[PDB]
Amino acid sequence: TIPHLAIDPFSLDFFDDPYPDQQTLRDAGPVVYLDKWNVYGVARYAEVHAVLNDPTTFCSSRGVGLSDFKKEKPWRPPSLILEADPPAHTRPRAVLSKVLSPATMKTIRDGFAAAADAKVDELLQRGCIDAIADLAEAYPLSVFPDAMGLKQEGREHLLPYAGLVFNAFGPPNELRQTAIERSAPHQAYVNEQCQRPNLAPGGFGACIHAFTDTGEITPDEAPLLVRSLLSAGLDTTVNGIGAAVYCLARFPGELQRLRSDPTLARNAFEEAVRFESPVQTFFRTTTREVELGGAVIGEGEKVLMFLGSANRDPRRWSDPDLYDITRKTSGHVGFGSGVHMCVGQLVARLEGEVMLSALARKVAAIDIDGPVKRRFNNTLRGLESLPVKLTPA
Ligand code: HEM
Ligand SMILES: COc1ccc(C(N)=O)cc1
Ligand SMILES: COc1ccc(C(N)=O)cc1
Ligand SMILES: COc1ccc(C(N)=O)cc1
Ligand SMILES: [Cl-]
Repeated sequence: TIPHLAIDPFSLDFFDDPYPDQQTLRDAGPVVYLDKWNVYGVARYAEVHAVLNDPTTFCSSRGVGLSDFKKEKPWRPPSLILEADPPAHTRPRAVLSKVLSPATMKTIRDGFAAAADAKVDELLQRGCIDAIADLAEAYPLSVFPDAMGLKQEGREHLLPYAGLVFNAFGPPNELRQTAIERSAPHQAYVNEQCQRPNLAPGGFGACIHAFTDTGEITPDEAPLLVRSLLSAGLDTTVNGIGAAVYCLARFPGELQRLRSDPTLARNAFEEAVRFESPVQTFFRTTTREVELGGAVIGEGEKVLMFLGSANRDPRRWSDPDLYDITRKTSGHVGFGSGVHMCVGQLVARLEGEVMLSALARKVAAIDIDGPVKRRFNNTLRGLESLPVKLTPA
């Protein structure tokens, strides 16, 4: 039998303090039912991990938002990659995997690192900064659109476009309906930038389009794949980096360990992703009767996965509520898991690593001094403002 809960995981109150409610989602049972949205959810590591890794039973092509694409109209033309199942998922996934490969990362690494080092130097001259606007936002804006091959004009649409995209996975609450209603200028900007002539040579965009020349993808598929990176590639990392800086500020001891060993940079970042989980929730839809958490769920049912909760499940993590930069982070579901596991994870880890490496080397202390402000999103967790004083090494 399946416990009914009145928790609204897409409400402002939940966003503002999700942890007691997430403990309840986990502790009530391995499978729950949410009265407010009439859907099943699993919040424990074991179930979330199991669902991610059985795409046959828990498919994505019926949407990874609440909306069931088999019965409803998608808010936009579906992603070729995020919202598709094997075998169809395979080819577009292969393309983005090549474009965002370890080898590609070697070619851009030095530029990313110098940008990060320069960015921290610049902030140190001011002292009083906003770790969101001046760092978590500024840094990825300075490297990712260039690495994409994007024109300078119209970049201000990138953040709110991703905000839109992630709200749209949500239920039809105010956050979602207001996003979609204000969407047209963002979409129109994005659609211009997805076209072959507008993407600089040597960038992610052009590289994607090159796959049309070999017959690997069509001229129609090409722009939709660029759309994927512009949908998913920025706001996530912004929140990842913001999360890392927030953790180092709240856990001063962990910052000092990072200064003592800056090679901990990449793992400090991974641990921030586990701890805050910029992407909080995704859905799947059952393709058959299936037993999950000891309950039988019927075919065609949406299932809500609490990734951020799974990453804090005491059944899997010791002292889950502590930021520990030497934790074995392997296994966390912040980037998902299985066939859909984040295809841009190397890009994100590169941005986060080089940026925490710069902080590790150049900063002695990070102190919160001012009102902290949260940004609300149906899917993304992160801060709108984080005033900090940086003290130079
Ligand atoms: C901290 C940063 C990031 C986080 C937390 C994150 C999170 C995730 C998660 C949880 C998934 C799984 C989706 C699912 O299972 O349905 C995913 C997939 C994906 N991510 Fe990321 N991501 C990040 C950075 C990036 C970057 C930098 C890019 C592109 C440059 C990117 C592009 C994608 C794409 C295209 C997919 C779809 C993969 C597929 O369906 O095969 N993400 N991401
Ligand atoms: C699958 O193709 C489409 C195309 C457009 C839309 C839309 N604009 O909502 C939804 C689905
Ligand atoms: C246009 O296609 C896509 C693909 C992936 C994503 C994402 N992970 O948010 C968003 C949009
Ligand atoms: C997470 O979603 C968003 C939305 C808008 C902005 C912004 N306007 O800077 C930043 C992030
Ligand atoms: Cl769009």
